[PDB]
Amino acid sequence: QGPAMAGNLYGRDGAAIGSLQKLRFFPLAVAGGQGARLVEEDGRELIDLSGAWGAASLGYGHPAIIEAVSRAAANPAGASILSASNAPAVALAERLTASFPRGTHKVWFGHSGSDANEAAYRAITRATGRTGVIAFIGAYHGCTVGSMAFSGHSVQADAAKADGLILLPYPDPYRPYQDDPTGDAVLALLKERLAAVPAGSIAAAFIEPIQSAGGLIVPPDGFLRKFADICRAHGISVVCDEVKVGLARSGRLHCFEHEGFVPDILVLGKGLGGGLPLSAVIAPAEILDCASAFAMQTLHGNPVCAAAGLAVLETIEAENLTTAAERKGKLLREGLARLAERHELIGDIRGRGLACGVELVRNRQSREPARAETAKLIYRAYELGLVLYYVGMNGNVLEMTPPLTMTEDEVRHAVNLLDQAFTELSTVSDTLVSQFAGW
Amino acid sequence: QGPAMAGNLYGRDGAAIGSLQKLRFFPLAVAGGQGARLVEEDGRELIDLSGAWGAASLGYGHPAIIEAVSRAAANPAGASILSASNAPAVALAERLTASFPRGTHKVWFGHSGSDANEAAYRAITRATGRTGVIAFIGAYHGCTVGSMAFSGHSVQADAAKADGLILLPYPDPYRPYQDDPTGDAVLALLKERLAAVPAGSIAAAFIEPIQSAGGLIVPPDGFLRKFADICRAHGISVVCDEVKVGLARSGRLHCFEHEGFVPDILVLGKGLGGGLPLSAVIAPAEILDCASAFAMQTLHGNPVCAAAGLAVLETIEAENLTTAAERKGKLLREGLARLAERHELIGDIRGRGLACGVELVRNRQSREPARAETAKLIYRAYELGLVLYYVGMNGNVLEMTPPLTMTEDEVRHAVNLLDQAFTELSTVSDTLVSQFAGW
Ligand SMILES: */C(=N\[C@@H]1CCCCNC1=O)c1c(COP(=O)(O)O)cnc(C)c1O
Ligand SMILES: */C(=N\[C@@H]1CCCCNC1=O)c1c(COP(=O)(O)O)cnc(C)c1O
Repeated sequence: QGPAMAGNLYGRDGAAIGSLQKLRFFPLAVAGGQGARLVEEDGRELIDLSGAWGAASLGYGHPAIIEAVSRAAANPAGASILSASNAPAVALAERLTASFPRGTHKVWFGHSGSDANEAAYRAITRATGRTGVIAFIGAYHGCTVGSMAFSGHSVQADAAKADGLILLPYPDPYRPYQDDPTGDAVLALLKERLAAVPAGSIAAAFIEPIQSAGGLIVPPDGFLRKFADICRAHGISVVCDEVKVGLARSGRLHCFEHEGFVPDILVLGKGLGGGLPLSAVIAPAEILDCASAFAMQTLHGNPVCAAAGLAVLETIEAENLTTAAERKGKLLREGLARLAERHELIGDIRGRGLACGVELVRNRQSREPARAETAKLIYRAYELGLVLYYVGMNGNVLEMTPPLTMTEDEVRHAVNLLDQAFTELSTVSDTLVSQFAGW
Repeated sequence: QGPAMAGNLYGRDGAAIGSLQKLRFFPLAVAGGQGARLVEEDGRELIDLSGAWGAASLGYGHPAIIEAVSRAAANPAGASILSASNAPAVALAERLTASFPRGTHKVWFGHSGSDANEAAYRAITRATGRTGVIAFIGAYHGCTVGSMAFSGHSVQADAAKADGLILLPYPDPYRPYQDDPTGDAVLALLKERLAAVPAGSIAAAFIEPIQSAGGLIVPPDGFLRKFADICRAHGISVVCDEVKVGLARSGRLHCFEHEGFVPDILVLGKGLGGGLPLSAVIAPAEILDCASAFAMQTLHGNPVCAAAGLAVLETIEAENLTTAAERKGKLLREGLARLAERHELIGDIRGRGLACGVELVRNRQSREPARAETAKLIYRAYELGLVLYYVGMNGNVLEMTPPLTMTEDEVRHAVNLLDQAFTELSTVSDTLVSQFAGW
């Protein structure tokens, strides 16, 4: 790399910021954003089908986010919820509880999905005395020591795991455990694992209602309701992690609304803040009131980020974004089915609303994953003006989680750009794509 | 509590937000802020001597924070540093490295002091193979599982601790370990503890250059330089946690500038974001480049919070805030010495710049701590229109960490309000103050 490429924004990023937190697939180097488009240092525009991993729920520069953040910065109700009550945080907590099936639940605020899942686990173990926990292989609950302890994805494979962690296979309709498409075999497994440990010893069960980093996997019909029944028969708290697929994105406000059960605890994050760091736990009062000064960080519940979160909730109502996500997700999956009529690499199209996955395979009969082709496809897409990433334990699932405010015209254009990327993925050399580590 | 007090902002906070993250001393209930003043729901103004635990470095509604946050919200360079480079984060990383003694160091971004200390520990252990760590009793490095593992304060007393943690007494001039005012006894202790464990087994040593939650303790002259010499003789990385006392507050830009040594790693947070969630690690490249996709959260390096951090650094230069903090801290400690000529409860006045502590005792000869009187004093202060909190393992140290932009006139008025609070602390009943748990 010569001095011009070293001196550009991507080169500067390599010299100034450590690799420790990087997850890079192509040399995306951003200086601005407007609507559903990113703008690079050189001025090139790109359509963002990733929506910053679902964080950009209202896109970039939405008037309701500008209004809220500018107003709170000019007259901030202090900087915290720890040693003061503040008006924006309390208003946000009452709006979140009103959205969840009155009187029984309170809120905890954090910065991230990692800190929220960690606080939910510590609180249950403090309040019940129980130390064990159930979660899934492929599950992504965070990237801190406390949240990696009950995760199951490759990012957390070398982390220290909780005492009494029971890790189960997540039932995948495309690759079913024990060749049982229903998931009943995973339920029977859970019952056997509970019998090998002392009774009443499990505090909690963490579940994603659609596994995202694990592969954009929607579980079989009725599995999650049956799983939640088992847990309730053993006195185990059911924690629904909606950090990625929550808050209108599924075509219902809360993803569990598709699944015929109500969890004990709901965890929120990513698009809750609209581009600012904001997470929440909605839990029984007895769980969140078992201690004080116990799980706290100084800027938790700051009024700037709370104002952004109130703007996201208000805009979901005012712009009818739950219905929009349902309608636009149908249009996107219809487009992708037309591409599958010519591109044999597409093996499966799945998801809910504007949480969509397309699984790439070397052959439709064998279902053998196509990792190398997936990495080149998204590189070619980036060259053509479209940003998307891949997920899954085999690296072969394209993920689409656009801003909820993406237009229909933008959805159609993105499908057309993807068609070209499928046709021309082999134009990206082996040597170029190997400069990006991915996951 | 009747329905009017239940329906006010503090009552609403009790019904909607769990106690789990609360650290409350009096019923402070904020709806706005301007300069160094908070405004409650009812419209009452208070002068904020806590500066939101040091987070409000530029006070409330500072024009440079309004400009930066409003500009970035209207044209945001995406939402993250993980899967994209972005211009505000890279500019902030280059400004932070330029401030630290060229070529050798890079940056990691987080949301909090907790996540920054955790990432520094994981990175060293990954890059060196070493698992052991040195820290201090009373040390506060965070409130997450990964950061509590090498903390020493009462908040973290029941947390799981790292394998190979060596916890040492922090040398306090007012209460010296082994009756040695120099701290040489703590240095000799460290040498013995290193001899009982395998050679080259310690990864890191974490130190606060002024212990804040531990009691606003400035260590004896030359201790920290000698400690850093020992660590370097054993190949141990020296991590200086300046989350609380960093970035101009001590009267030097970096607190270690008072102490005659340069650390290997510098950790920053709190006032770095000016009221938004922002932390940083400045570390050798080989430490931060040992892995990718390793310590990452989705909103890390978001452009709104990075723009706020660039505004804090720029304002420290433009308003000459390092010199201001030195000058105003002298004025504050001179005022407090005048109060000690009439209020026998004051046993010691200490600190650097605008990081000040006043230790309250039942008798000046015995030095017996005065916990109950300290809790009533800050309650009375709150009634009179002044916000401050207490710290220390014995609950008897008043902490003052005001906005760097507090005026001299505001400092004098705050001293006058404190004089009245000392005179009238006994007017706060036992039953009233016991409704607030504190720490
Ligand atoms: C977020 N999951 C990952 C995060 C890192 C980037 C790769 N893409 C993903 O979608 C997440 C979290 C953790 O939230 P945090 O990153 O803000 O700490 C927790 N739970 C779920 C389900 C997800 O997706
Ligand atoms: C911050 N310390 C505590 C934080 C909780 C409120 C009580 N007052 C204090 O000053 C801190 C941290 C942790 O940063 P975080 O709260 O943003 O996670 C880490 N290191 C130091 C030295 C301090 O003070």
